Amino acid sequence: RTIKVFTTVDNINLHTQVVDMSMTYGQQFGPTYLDGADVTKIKPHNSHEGKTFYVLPNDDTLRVEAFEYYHTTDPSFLGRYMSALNHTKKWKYPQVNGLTSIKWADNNCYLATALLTLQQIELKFNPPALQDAYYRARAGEAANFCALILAYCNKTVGELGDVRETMSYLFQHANLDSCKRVLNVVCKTCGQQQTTLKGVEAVMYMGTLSYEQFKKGVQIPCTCGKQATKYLVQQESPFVMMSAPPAQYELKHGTFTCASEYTGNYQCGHYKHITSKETLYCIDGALLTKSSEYKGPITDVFYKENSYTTTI
Amino acid sequence: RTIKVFTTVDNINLHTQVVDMSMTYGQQFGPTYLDGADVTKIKPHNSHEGKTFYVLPNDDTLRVEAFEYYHTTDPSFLGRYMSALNHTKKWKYPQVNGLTSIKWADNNCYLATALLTLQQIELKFNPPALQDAYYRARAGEAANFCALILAYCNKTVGELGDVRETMSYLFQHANLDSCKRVLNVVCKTCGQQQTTLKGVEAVMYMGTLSYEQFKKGVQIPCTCGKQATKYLVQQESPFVMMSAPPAQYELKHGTFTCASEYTGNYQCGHYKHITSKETLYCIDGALLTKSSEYKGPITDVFYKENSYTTTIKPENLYF
Ligand SMILES: [Cl-]
Ligand SMILES: [Zn+2]
Repeated sequence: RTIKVFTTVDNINLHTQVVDMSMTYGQQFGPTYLDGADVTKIKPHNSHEGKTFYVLPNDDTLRVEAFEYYHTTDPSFLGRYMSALNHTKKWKYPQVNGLTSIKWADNNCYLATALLTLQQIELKFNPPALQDAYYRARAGEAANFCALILAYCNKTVGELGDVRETMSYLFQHANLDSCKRVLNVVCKTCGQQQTTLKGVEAVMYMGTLSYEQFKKGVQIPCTCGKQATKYLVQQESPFVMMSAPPAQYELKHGTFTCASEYTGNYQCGHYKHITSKETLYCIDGALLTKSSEYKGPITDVFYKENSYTTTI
Repeated sequence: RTIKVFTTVDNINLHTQVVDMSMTYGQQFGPTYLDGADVTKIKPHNSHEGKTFYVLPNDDTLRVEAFEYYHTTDPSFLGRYMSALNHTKKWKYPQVNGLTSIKWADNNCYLATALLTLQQIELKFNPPALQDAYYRARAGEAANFCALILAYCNKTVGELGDVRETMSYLFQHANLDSCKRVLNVVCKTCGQQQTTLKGVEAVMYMGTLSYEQFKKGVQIPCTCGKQATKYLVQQESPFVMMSAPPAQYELKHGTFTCASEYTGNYQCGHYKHITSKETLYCIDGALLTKSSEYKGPITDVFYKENSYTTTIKPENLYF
């Protein structure tokens, strides 16, 4: 009438639990999962002896273990993660030019170019759940990592994601504390004004795709009301993310790390990934295409960096 | 000869230009608009001097200004926004019971009840374009606000629209991040199954018009012969939107804030706005009608809210 099972929220700290065989797992634990499979509606079987089941945090011990692994206090995070994992566990994660991509399914193209981008930039995540899942994503088992991204971004499978918003969500769970960016906006109604940015804001800019033009100076509307020019004074980061509203942009080999292109119907479009190696490669899910240059509606371009100091 | 004019993409940053009267505006600016009207193939007049013209974001600086004002990156937005403005500026926006409505034109009835609804629920738009246009609409100048709605929804003037679909796009451009909804699904085999929604999904529901029935519990499908009950556990929002397919529904004074009624089918129909004050007012364009109760094919009901926590104990759910 009883079996011994183990319940967990992080698959690290296991918890011995006795369950009645006449009552389902849902009546005893609430929502319960056995390796991504929903077993809430199922009564415990003989073959479930000693197996490990995923459950939701419903006491002090499970909530603190879920907080130390996922770095979140959201009580619904694990459920939204299990809901996405039920789909991401079915996706194909082929190795494309040494990078782990995703075959297209349920508008996951923004997740693919984000996953392909993360494998080319230096970035260390703070939540242990994100670190462990990314390491496995490198090996072609990205089901846990994609379900975590969807949970952290609070997006469901099938929704159109934004690469810039997605990376921004991931950067806020990454160790970018030591990153620093120094900017200076020149004009005439103000003259000069220098600001310093730290963390996530130091590695992202919206308005220009060219990292070189960001150093030469871009024109922005300043509240002063003049022909204001913003230029990069100092950059201390392992990478930079340049983003802009989509227009026709020319990518050349060796001048960047990787980029993202957005095409199709704008409300519900499609993302592609362009990476720079010995030449330019376009990764569209599992499809690989190589060319010397690339012309298209680019939205995000990533560049490598260590320490920049302007000479102007 | 030459005249001086201003170009812009947001009507905030005005870029001075000198145009020759021998060539069209298109040859000098690209696609150009004057208060919504396409003047691309029109040559400048002497009376055009000093006027402000809309152009398409054809450089990086213009695309930055459009994104900071409209909060969109769709390159087709400004053109579609101007195409609608050339129609919405000719609409009449009457004031009905202290609320700005719209006179019937181009099937704008769905825009009218949405506009009247936005004047009664606590909502804060993120794009500065929507904030500015809303405040002008509250006064009586809703041409820009209506044109922005059509552009943000990818609907053209004349097309019959959906209020529930329209509010979704507008809520998507509003700060609903501190809005939370906790639900509970109770199946005899599944036990309890709680879920938490945030943002737009925390203030919209499709299945029932009654906020009380949502709290009492509604029947949702589990299998072809087995159903389960879903009820609201926790709601943190200034309002909620209860939507359901059109059905005869008794609206009573004091139980709701405002509601939308729809007569017709998928292909063609008409919207009316019901609002609760000291009594029920049916606003149909410029028409005003007063009645104690109201029965009709209601499709959307809006309720005020601040913080709600259920008093249901799940073991007693079916009592
Ligand atoms: Cl109408
Ligand atoms: Zn109508």
